[PDB]
Amino acid sequence: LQSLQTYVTQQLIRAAEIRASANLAATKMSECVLGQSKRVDFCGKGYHLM
Amino acid sequence: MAYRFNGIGVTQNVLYENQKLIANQFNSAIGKIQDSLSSTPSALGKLQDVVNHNAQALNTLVKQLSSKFGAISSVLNDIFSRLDPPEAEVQIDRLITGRLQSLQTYVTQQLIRAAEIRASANLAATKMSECVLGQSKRVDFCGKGYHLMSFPQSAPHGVVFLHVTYVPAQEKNFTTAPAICHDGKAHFPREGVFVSNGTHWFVTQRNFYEPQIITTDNTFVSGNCDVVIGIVNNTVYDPLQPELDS
Amino acid sequence: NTSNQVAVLYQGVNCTEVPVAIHADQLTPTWRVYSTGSNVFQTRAGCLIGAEYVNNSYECDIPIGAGICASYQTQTSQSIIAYTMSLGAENSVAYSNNSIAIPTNFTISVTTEILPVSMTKTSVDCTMYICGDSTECSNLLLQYGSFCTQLKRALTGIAVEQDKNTQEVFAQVKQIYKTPPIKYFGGFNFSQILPDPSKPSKRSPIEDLLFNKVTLADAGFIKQYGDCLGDIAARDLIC
Amino acid sequence: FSQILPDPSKPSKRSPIEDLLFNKVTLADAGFIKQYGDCLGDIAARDLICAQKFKGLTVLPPLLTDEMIAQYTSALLAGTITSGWTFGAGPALQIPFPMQMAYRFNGIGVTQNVLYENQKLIANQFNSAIGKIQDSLSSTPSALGKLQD
Amino acid sequence: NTSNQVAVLYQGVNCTEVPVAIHADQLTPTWRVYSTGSNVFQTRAGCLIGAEYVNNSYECDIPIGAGICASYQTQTKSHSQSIIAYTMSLGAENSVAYSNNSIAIPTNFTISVTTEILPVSMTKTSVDCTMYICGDSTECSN
Amino acid sequence: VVNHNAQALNTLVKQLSSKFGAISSVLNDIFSRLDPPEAEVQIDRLITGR
Ligand SMILES: *[C@@H]1O[C@H](CO)[C@@H](O[C@@H]2O[C@H](CO)[C@@H](O)[C@H](O)[C@H]2NC(C)=O)[C@H](O)[C@H]1NC(C)=O
Ligand SMILES: *[C@@H]1O[C@H](CO)[C@@H](O[C@@H]2O[C@H](CO)[C@@H](O)[C@H](O)[C@H]2NC(C)=O)[C@H](O)[C@H]1NC(C)=O
Ligand SMILES: *[C@@H]1O[C@H](CO)[C@@H](O[C@@H]2O[C@H](CO)[C@@H](O)[C@H](O)[C@H]2NC(C)=O)[C@H](O)[C@H]1NC(C)=O
Ligand SMILES: *[C@@H]1O[C@H](CO)[C@@H](O[C@@H]2O[C@H](CO)[C@@H](O)[C@H](O)[C@H]2NC(C)=O)[C@H](O)[C@H]1NC(C)=O
Ligand SMILES: *[C@@H]1O[C@H](CO)[C@@H](O)[C@H](O)[C@H]1NC(C)=O
Ligand SMILES: *[C@@H]1O[C@H](CO)[C@@H](O)[C@H](O)[C@H]1NC(C)=O
Ligand SMILES: *[C@@H]1O[C@H](CO)[C@@H](O)[C@H](O)[C@H]1NC(C)=O
Ligand SMILES: *[C@@H]1O[C@H](CO)[C@@H](O)[C@H](O)[C@H]1NC(C)=O
Ligand SMILES: *[C@@H]1O[C@H](CO)[C@@H](O)[C@H](O)[C@H]1NC(C)=O
Ligand SMILES: *[C@@H]1O[C@H](CO)[C@@H](O)[C@H](O)[C@H]1NC(C)=O
Ligand SMILES: *[C@@H]1O[C@H](CO)[C@@H](O)[C@H](O)[C@H]1NC(C)=O
Ligand SMILES: *[C@@H]1O[C@H](CO)[C@@H](O)[C@H](O)[C@H]1NC(C)=O
Ligand SMILES: *[C@@H]1O[C@H](CO)[C@@H](O)[C@H](O)[C@H]1NC(C)=O
Ligand SMILES: *[C@@H]1O[C@H](CO)[C@@H](O)[C@H](O)[C@H]1NC(C)=O
Repeated sequence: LQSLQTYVTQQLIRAAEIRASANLAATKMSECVLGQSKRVDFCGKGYHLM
Repeated sequence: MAYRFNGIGVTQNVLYENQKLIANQFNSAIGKIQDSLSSTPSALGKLQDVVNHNAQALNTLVKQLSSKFGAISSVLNDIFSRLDPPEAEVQIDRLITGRLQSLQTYVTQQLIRAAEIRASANLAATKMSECVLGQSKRVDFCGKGYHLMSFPQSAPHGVVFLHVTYVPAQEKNFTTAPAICHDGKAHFPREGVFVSNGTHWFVTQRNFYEPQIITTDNTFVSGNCDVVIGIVNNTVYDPLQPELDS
Repeated sequence: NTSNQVAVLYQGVNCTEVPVAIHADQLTPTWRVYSTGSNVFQTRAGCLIGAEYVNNSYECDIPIGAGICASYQTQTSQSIIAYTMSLGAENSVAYSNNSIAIPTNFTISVTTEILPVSMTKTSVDCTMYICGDSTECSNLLLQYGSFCTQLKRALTGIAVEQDKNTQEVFAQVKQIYKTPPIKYFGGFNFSQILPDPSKPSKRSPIEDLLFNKVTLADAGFIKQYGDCLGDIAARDLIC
Repeated sequence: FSQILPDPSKPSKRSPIEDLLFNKVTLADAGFIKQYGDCLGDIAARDLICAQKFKGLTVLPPLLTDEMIAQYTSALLAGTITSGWTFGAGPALQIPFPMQMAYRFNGIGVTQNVLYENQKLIANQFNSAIGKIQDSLSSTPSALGKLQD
Repeated sequence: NTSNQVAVLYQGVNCTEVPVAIHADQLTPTWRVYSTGSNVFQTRAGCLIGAEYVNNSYECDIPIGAGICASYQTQTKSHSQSIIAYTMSLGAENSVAYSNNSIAIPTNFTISVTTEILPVSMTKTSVDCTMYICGDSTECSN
Repeated sequence: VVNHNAQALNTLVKQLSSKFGAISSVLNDIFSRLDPPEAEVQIDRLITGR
């Protein structure tokens, strides 16, 4: 029983991190595509075109 | 309202000529929110679950109390009254270890859930600070389409935002050219693009049809009529000519 | 609450093997009709029994796997249906060398978004939950160390952060303003969001409609001792 | 733009760069699932993918298959190349490419008269960059470390 | 570092049974006389003993629940500094006279500087299992 | 950040003093007093507790 529970706990933590990345990617889909962005070096290096 | 429009490309003169047709549309749009909220039973689901979890796990913990954990009985008084010390400690240790281990699971799950809610609240704080106390050009960050204004409202353990947005509706075809040619020189438009209905040529804004007559007061000069591709010859008007003929 | 039909999915098995299960055979699940097949389907996730396949595509409601969804609609007087997902409506764009398109008239819309901001606070008592007013249980418990010393801190962390969240979200302005006594604004109409003086409480119609659409848990704590002794002898979960 | 648009000749409508991206990354096994009758015979290629299925640990296929992912992601490239950014708000509006690029330069404080004066110079540069990127994804496999972990 | 007086809070009680809320009639006389309720106050979160209720308003220091707070003051009496509890106040009440044909414009400006602080990393640590679990006993090693 | 962790490192030392219901906290006394056949009934509690 113990050797099961520990495993589950680890999974939960990892889940959070992955979401913390995916929720970032969505924003980069809707601010550096579908439009131009003036935030400095948010996408690429130097000024941004496409 | 005019200054709000000015930030997304629409010229200041549009609003002052269409005031009533905007006021009525805004009132009609506000009038639908009650029905929109009342239509779907899952309008507030994102809040409801937040309660249910914390109103459920606790219950399970109480139901946890019935396990005997490999002892001979569940209630604690029976072990004390029915048996003798030299092994009663051996009997008790199982129950104490089981319950002390059970409580930690609840503690850890509460930590993780609070850790998630902290991030959600931080995102809500950014939305409140950026999209009701100014204006944002980040596309799709606040609402769908372009952004004008927002209004907040409170609710049990949460907030609801109302966003106001501006959307073009009806569109028309046109034939265009990149630059214009005259007397060996080439003219470019300061803002907007050249639009021709098949008979003449005009300039216009990028988001609302409003023709004007081409002059030297809204274009400028660069290069020469040789390099650009697709250029078309035409005429150019000068405002000082009909005034200097006197 | 609506119907009584069911469908079964066997996970990741070639359901030619499924007929092995037999009602009279030594086995706990021994259902008859779903073991055999009158209309069966095969998916990369397993085998589906009880469903009827249809080629017409709809925006699907409940998921199964491998891009297959099930739904309940009046086909022919009605039975459950499974189908492949529909990506969405399609269009086309008339690209050209020297053609443009521009708008001529505008419309205004309003949209709604919802966000949670905090969670309910809680507290536990270490000794009562583990001994239940036993006498020497406390003596036997005092030896094991300091779990009861640190659980309280672990919970107090959340109990103190849950108020910092709300204090930070709603306090971006210091002063307190108020609307002018006259509600004229050149044509618009804000009577649905401003607070209503006639209500005995300082609230607004949208907030009032919101408050009654969520079932908050029991609370009030005005008086608690001896409540479940009298007319609440039918014990409620809270006490 | 022939190096990032789908090729109808390919069996499953995958862009050439996507083939290199899939083949560089290695999965746990050639197939996502090992069905009940697949592992009856102890072929040497049978790894831990199905040996642990006897202990109640299972994996499940995801909801959206890769083909639907490709169909979604081709739509964005189709939209951006032919309509600019305006299709992220309402009805789509067509507009020729060069004026879109002119708008892009005007966005960052360079008067558009530059673009129309050097158009043929820009293309010969741009096409050189894309053709390089493939080599940059074949020199070393250290670029895609994260997707392995 | 300042004084010695304290205040006691009982949670979720009609403390009209304060001798019964805690069976102090079997405890020390000091808690017995602190249970007499010299001057009690009632809040939605319970009741408070050892402080006086005031009709003023201030921003508060020590949170207590249900929008009440408590602090330590000296100006209430002639000198005899004591603990008080009061309802928290949000801030100054101000209004702007709206009018449909008049605006305001600034004439003079100023420059300010402000500070922000952020943690970037925590310290690094490591633990050994075998040495800590028993500490040099071969029987544990087995 | 400097404070909390330090405290979280001190308490782990103090838990080394609790007896966990065994005969004695010191690990050498059990092997210097009891016999090999029966010390295993006691060592298990300490091992699990730590
Ligand atoms: C844009 O189109 C709208 C239609 O959405 C038109 O609004 C008309 O407004 C008048 C006065 O309120 C109504 O009597 C008409 O019935 C509306 N038209 C329709 C089709 O219902 C109008 O052509 C344009 N309005 C603006 C503000 O640009
Ligand atoms: C104006 O342009 C639009 C968009 O380019 C045209 O809309 C479609 O154009 C395609 C061209 O292949 C036709 O097949 C469709 O029938 C058109 N309509 C729709 C609803 O898709 C439009 O035809 C052009 N002209 C007008 C008067 O709108
Ligand atoms: C502002 O709008 C609200 C709602 O659209 C108006 O209030 C409604 O007025 C109608 C009369 O036409 C009544 O039948 C409803 O019962 C009212 N509802 C509510 C919630 O008040 C209000 O009259 C409008 N204000 C102005 C100045 O026109
Ligand atoms: C704007 O306000 C500043 C205050 O910081 C004024 O600056 C002071 O002006 C007085 C009046 O001559 C001087 O004696 C001070 O030395 C100035 N500096 C400071 C730091 O006080 C400034 O004059 C104001 N603007 C105008 C146009 O008068
Ligand atoms: C183009 O607009 C001019 C404006 O005066 C008008 O005279 C002409 O008839 C229009 N031609 C077409 C084809 O719309
Ligand atoms: C446009 O007019 C100019 C006269 O300045 C002429 O040189 C040029 O060839 C003309 N172009 C076309 C396409 O007729
Ligand atoms: C259950 O179904 C009946 C009729 O089909 C309906 O009136 C009722 O509202 C349904 N239950 C709920 C909770 O909606
Ligand atoms: C499943 O069984 C059918 C026969 O019923 C057979 O034709 C097919 O190849 C089998 N597939 C797998 C993956 O076992
Ligand atoms: C659905 O399409 C398949 C493939 O064309 C066909 O065999 C089947 O008969 C269709 N379903 C119906 C109900 O016609
Ligand atoms: C667009 O112009 C190019 C050359 O500039 C030509 O090859 C192509 O056929 C033209 N297409 C249309 C639709 O005019
Ligand atoms: C307990 O306090 C509440 C506070 O409002 C009061 O209404 C109630 O009457 C009190 N109970 C008793 C038994 O006095
Ligand atoms: C304090 O306020 C309460 C509530 O209005 C009032 O009953 C009481 O008389 C006030 N005390 C003084 C000294 O004014
Ligand atoms: C300017 O007008 C506001 C009302 O709009 C008023 O409160 C203020 O006192 C006026 N300024 C001065 C210097 O009186
Ligand atoms: C400004 O408000 C006054 C007060 O109601 C009103 O009489 C006047 O008509 C308003 N101005 C305009 C332009 O409507």
